[PDB]
Amino acid sequence: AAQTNAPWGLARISSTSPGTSTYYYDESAGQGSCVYVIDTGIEASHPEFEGRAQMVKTYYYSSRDGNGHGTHCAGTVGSRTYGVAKKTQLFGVKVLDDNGSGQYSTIIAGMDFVASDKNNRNCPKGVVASLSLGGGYSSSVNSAAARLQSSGVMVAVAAGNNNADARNYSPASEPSVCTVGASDRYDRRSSFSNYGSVLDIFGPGTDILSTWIGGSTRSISGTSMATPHVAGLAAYLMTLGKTTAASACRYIADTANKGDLSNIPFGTVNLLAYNNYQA
Ligand SMILES: [Ca+2]
Repeated sequence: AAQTNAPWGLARISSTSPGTSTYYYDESAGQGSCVYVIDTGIEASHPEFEGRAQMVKTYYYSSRDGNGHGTHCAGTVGSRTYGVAKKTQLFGVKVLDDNGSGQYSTIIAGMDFVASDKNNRNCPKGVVASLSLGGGYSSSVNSAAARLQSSGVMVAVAAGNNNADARNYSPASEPSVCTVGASDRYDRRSSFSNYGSVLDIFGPGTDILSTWIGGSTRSISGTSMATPHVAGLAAYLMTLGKTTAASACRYIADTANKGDLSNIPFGTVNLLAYNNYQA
């Protein structure tokens, strides 16, 4: 399949080179996989989701995304126009309030929720979780992300936006999950992206067009936007049978575009997520 005039980040994850605008992907498109978006919620009724999105848990008075961030992330995972895995099922877990913040105890509860709830969903090709959130180091938050990964979910987490070593942030610093940094359309590390030896991979994170609340769309930037590209890529690859939840981060790193990013500090991977699709 070929989607012309796609958002630059979609075009990038199916290209060996920057500067193209068509997204190429296998038509299976993540069908039979599931991605949990653990964030501010998802505006499920948005047509871009085509009935494939549903809120499954909230820790607040409503399950509505009153912020937009979670809807944007879900759109990069799996919206029809803006998504990597255009046929995946999307499950929203609202651990962040409408101001975009959440207590660590609530975030931990939401991770444990996903580890159990996947047994209530039909995801024959595999389960992914996209965590576009984080704060300072917490061994409890890292442990919860480790449990989620151990349960058989591919966990993708944002490196953080501090232009610093991700070792000091959670869940970014948990070794066993897939920690995602952000790049721009000219293959530079995004100025704000954290770095360090705990990073596994980079994805597109600067000026990312996706869905927003009120049935709308907008471009925004962050490692929060890079993470859902990797989560959607994992879902896509698991539907194709190329990898499993336990192996997907390593598979993505093995098949990544290698050595092509600029402003990568010494000791940080120079790997950019790539779907290796050959039509
Ligand atoms: Ca890792």
